[PDB]
Amino acid sequence: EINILSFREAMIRSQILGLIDNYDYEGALNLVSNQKSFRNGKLLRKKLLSLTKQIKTHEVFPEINEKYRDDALKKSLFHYLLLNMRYNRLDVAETLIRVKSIAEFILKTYIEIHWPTLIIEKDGKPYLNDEDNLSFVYKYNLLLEKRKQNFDVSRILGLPAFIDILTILEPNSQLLKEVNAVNDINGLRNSIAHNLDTLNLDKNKNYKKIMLSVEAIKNMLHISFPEIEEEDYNYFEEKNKEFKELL
Amino acid sequence: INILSFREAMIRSQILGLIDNYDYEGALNLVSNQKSFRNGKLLRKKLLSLTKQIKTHEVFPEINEKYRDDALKKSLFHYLLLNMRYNRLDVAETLIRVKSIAEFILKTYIEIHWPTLIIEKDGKPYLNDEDNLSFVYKYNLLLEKRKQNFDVSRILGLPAFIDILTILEPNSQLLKEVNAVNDINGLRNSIAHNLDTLNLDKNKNYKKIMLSVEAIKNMLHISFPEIEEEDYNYFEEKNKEFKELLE
Repeated sequence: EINILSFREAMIRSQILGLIDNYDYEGALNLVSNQKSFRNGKLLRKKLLSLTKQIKTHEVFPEINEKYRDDALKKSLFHYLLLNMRYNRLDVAETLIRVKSIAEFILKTYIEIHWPTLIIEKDGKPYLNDEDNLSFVYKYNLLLEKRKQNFDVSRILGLPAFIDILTILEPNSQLLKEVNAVNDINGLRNSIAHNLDTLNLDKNKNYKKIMLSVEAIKNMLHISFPEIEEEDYNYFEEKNKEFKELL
Repeated sequence: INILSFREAMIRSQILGLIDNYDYEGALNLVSNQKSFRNGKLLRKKLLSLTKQIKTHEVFPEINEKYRDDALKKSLFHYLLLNMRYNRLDVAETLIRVKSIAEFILKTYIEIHWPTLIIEKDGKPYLNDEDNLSFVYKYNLLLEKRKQNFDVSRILGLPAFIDILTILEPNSQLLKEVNAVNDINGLRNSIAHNLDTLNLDKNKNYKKIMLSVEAIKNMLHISFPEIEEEDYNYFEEKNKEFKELLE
C-alpha cells in the first residue's frame, strides 16, 4: 500500500539524481511530472521547467540577470555556461560549433567597450565606423595586406578583423593569445557546421582541441569581465546542489 | 510480485516515456544501471550508438545502408536531427542550424550544374571570378542595384547561393522553397551572433521558424526524390524498434 509508493518515490529520487548529474533536466521533469505526493514536487517541477525553457530559448538565467547590469557580460557568461555544460556532457559537435561565435562576441564587445566609436552596429552587424581616423585605418590596411586582403570600409567585421583591430589597439592583450585555441578548431568547425561532416573525436587530437577552445572562452571572460564573481562560473553545479537539497 | 519484477516494470514505463520525447540519453541513463533488465544489453548498446551518432553527427547506420549518395545522406541526416530537436522545442538551436542545411543543399546543386562557378579553398566556397566573367558581370550588376559592392574575397553563403540561382536558373523550385530560409536570416543573426534571447511570440517568429524547417523538407524532396517517405520519420521507426525490445 504505502511500501510500494515509498519504493517508487525513493527510486525516482535516485533516478532524477543521475539525470541531473548529466544535465538532463527535461528528463528529470518527465520522471517527476505525474507524481502526486512527492516531497518538494511542485517546487522541483517549477525549477526544472524554468531551467529547461531558459536553455531552449537562450534566456539568461534569472540569478545572473538580477546580479549584473552589463548586457554583454550577461550574454557572454550565459553562453559560456551553456557551452561548458554541452562539453561536460560530450555534446561535442554542438560545442565545436558554438565556441567561435562566443569568442567573436567577446572580442567585439571588448573593443566596443574600450574604444567606443571605433565599431558601429548596423542592422545587427558590426562594421568599422566610417568616421574612423586615417591613423587607425592605415595600420589596419597594413595588417590586411599581410593577410592578402584589401581595405573595404563597408565589409562586415569578423573574427580576423577583431583580432587585427585588437592587435593595433592593444597588442599585449592576453585575449590575442587566448583566441589561438579558438582559431585552432576553425577548419574542423567549418567541416562540421558547413560541410555537414562527422566529428571524429579520436582523430587529429580533437578531444583536446575542443576542450582547450572551451577553456579559452573561460579565460577570455576572466580578462574581459573581471567583475564576474567566480561562483557564477559554476551555475550548473550550484543548481544541481540546490536540486539535491530538494530531493 | 517480486520486487525486481515491480522495478523492471516501472523502469520499462519510464523509459518508454523518455523515448517518446526523443530523450535517448536519459533512456540510456535509466537502463544502464539495471543488470537483469530483459534485453538490457541490446538496449544499452542501441541507445548508446544512437546517442553517440547524434552527438558527433555520424550518419545513422540505417541511412548509410539505404542510400548511396553522400550529399543525400548528409542532407537527410541533418534534416532528421533538425526536426528532432525542433520537435523537442529546441527552437533557438533549430533557428541556427536550418540555414547551414539549406546552404549545403544549394551548394551541392550548384557544384553539379555549374562545376566551375565555385572554387573551394580550404573547404570553403568562393566565387571563381576568373573562369566565369559573364556570370561575374551579371552578379556585379545585381549587387550594384542593391548598393552593395562585389567582393571576391567573401565566403559564399545563402544570399550568394540564392543570387547565383536567380541569375543562372530563375525558374528553380529550390529557389522558391529556400526563400522561407532566407526570411529568418536577420533573426538567426540576432540569436547566433549577437547572443540574443529568442522571443517566439514576437513578429510571428514561431511561424517563420516552422516554415524554414518545412522548407528543408521540401528542398530534400526536390533534390533527392528517391528518399522514401518513411525515412523522413526515422525516429518514429527507431522508437518502434526500441518498443519491441522493451516488450
